[PDB]
Amino acid sequence: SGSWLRDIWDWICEVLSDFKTWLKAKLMPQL
Repeated sequence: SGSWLRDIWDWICEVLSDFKTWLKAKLMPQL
């Protein structure tokens, strides 16, 4: 047994910050 639920929680924290940068990177046109 272990803390699999918590393991995904921390992983989502990185994806949450990444999603914010991913949206800005995709919205940024060729410059």
